[PDB]
Amino acid sequence: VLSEGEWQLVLHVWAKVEADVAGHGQDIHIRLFKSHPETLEKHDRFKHLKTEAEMKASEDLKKHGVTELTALGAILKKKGHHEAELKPSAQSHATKHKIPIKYLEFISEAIIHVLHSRHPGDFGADAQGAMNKALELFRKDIAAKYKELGYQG
Ligand code: HEM
Repeated sequence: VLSEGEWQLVLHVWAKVEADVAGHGQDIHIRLFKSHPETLEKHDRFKHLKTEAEMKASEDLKKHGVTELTALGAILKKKGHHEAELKPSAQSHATKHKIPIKYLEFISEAIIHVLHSRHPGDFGADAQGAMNKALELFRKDIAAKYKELGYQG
């Protein structure tokens, strides 16, 4: 469980993300695919994008990042009371996309990296620790749902 002050730090920097969801999402994916190229293989269409400029030019990939970050933002804003918001993504990622927990760690690391690169003044040690706690909680609850649905990845 996060403190009220930790949630405020999470939501303060998430308001900064919302000034450019699309660009944050692009940077997160580029970082994710570069640091962990195996994650690109889960995207049938995007895995054929060969350079960083091709990635930024893909409207499909840009729209996908907004879709992902909008769902994450809606989970974060429930400050842990997020079962109704989290369950549908747990379902699709367990039964259709098959995204292992390790890959959710990889993208959490990319989120942390991008937030620090774009928002250092709003992402000091305390802020980073709170965002890390919130993404850990997301992954913990995603993992429990994965199991309930029979997905051990
Ligand atoms: C913060 C973590 C993530 C969130 C919040 C998130 C959320 C979403 C949402 C809302 C969708 C669209 C609806 C759905 O199909 O469920 C989606 C689709 C998808 N996600 Fe995720 N996702 C995350 C991480 C990942 C990761 C790490 C991968 C792969 C490495 C991945 C692969 C996909 C794929 C393949 C789709 C289907 C896209 C399509 O065919 O258009 N997701 N995700």
